[PDB]
Amino acid sequence: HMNPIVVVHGGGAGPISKDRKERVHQGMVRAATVGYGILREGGSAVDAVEGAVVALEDDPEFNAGCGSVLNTNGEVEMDASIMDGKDLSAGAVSAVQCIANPIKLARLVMEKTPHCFLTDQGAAQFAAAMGVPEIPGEKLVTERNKKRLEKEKGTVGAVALDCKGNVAYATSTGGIVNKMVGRVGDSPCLGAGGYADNDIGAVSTAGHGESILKVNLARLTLFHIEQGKTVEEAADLSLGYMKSRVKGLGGLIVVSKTGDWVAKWTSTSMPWAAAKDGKLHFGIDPTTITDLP
Amino acid sequence: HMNPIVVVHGGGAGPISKDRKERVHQGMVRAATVGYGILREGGSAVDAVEGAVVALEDDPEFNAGCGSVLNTNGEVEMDASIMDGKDLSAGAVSAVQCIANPIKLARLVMEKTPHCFLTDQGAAQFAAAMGVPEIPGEKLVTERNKKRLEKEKLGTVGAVALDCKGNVAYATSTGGIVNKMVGRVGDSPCLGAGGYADNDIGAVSTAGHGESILKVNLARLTLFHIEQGKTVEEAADLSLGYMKSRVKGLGGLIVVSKTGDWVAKWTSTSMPWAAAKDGKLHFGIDPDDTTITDLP
Ligand code: NA
Ligand code: NA
Ligand code: NA
Ligand code: NA
Repeated sequence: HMNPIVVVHGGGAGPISKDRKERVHQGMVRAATVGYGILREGGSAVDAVEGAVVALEDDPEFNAGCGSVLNTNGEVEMDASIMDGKDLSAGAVSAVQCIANPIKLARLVMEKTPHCFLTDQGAAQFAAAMGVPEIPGEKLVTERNKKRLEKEKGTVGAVALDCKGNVAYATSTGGIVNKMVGRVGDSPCLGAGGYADNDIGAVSTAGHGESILKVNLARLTLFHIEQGKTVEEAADLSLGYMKSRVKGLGGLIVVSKTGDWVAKWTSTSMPWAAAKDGKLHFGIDPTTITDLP
Repeated sequence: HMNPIVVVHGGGAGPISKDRKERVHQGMVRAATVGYGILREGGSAVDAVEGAVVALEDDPEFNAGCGSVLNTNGEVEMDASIMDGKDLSAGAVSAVQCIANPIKLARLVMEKTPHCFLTDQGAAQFAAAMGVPEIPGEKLVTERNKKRLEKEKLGTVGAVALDCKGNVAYATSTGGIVNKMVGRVGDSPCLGAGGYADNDIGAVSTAGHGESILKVNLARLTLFHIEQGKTVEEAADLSLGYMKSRVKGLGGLIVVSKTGDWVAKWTSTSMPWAAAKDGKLHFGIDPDDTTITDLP
């Protein structure tokens, strides 16, 4: 049976402060530890990517759940998706509010409806049927995010391969700062924000949402592998095309069916981390290979 | 410069009794002929697919705009998207209510905003801001679909086009499926799934079970194949082939390559479709019941 792997990513975004890397690092390391621990007891791929995306949602440092950017009204609106590479089962929520873990809600859509995607008010309806807690907007808005906005006036993801050779992906975000109300970016859109398939691999993406959607980056990446490119070569084709075709920047993380993995990005910085073989590989900048504490 | 062409379709579901067949064939002819009228008259492939689908939305016999299927909670929530192959420029909307024409809001999303996709409350407010009229919910509603939602206690409309300047586009629009959960979103607004447009390959607009079409990203898979060497019909067959086996989904698509070539195919029992090219109307519902007239 396969040796399991988890890869995580924060945003494929701008350059970070020298002091705050410390802080961002430990965010990647932590969510990846939650993912690799899960695989380390025969959790499934969906378990790992969800608990890993769960970690970063909870973390007010990352642009997802608590920590989400604000829309044009000072308000957090959230998208996410999760996908099962064996049978292509999937779940996604878009433009949801007053909840803590949009990724946990995306799994609930997937596991307990015959639908794959719920939006806005029907998505709240679904959450409360599932007895998901309402929290105050305040509890998701950093003092920080209000400043990022008023000047103008991040994504998190995970891929894993488990003990049985299943792949999966999770991606969650608060979107782009100042976005129109009800703007949906790539995150809850299969093939854009992520894709996962046992006959190929899994991908979660980050960066400019409209650009990712337009070139179908996640599924695109995996086409290149399907043609026998390396996971390195594949991700260099998709992001390079995204740049030359739509002037969009981003980054991505991928695991192929046989367990090869990479983080590549064309933006300034894509914070990432990976666990495989009791060893952890951490970076923010264009990499520590280190024991699993 | 190329010979312009539009292809239009309706839902990809089951058997259709002869009495409904006629108005459906009727409406598909208005759609093909409206879109073509724009292409003949110098217009863009984006303009032209916007054309074919507004006719399909305003026409009651098709699950998009007027005559959209009802969600579990007796309301209309509509999905639409539109793409320009020129630059891959796109606009989209999900869970829109109480407007006549979702595809127009979608194009307004491609042109008037920095985004490609708005939904529900957000999409309603942009529609206020662009001067989209706020039309009472019940006029979208129809007895056929009232009967149907009652009995439950499915349709999509689309077009692709090639223009006389070489450019390609698709538009897709839907009400979803019968007794869907509130705020359910299917394939029809998701680029790569409910449709894909790329001047360097061609354009495709899908029909059928939204959830499957999303799982396999049906429209972009037909294109990958057309890139690889496959003819439009082989690519149709194979992508359509894979949704059936891998995820046990049925549906359809229309496609039109950057070379002039077009096809319409389905794995559902039926799919109302018409193409217009070189001064003729093509149409059909069930496999090779092909009839061609001359289009004035
Ligand atoms: Na967070
Ligand atoms: Na990002
Ligand atoms: Na209609
Ligand atoms: Na349909």
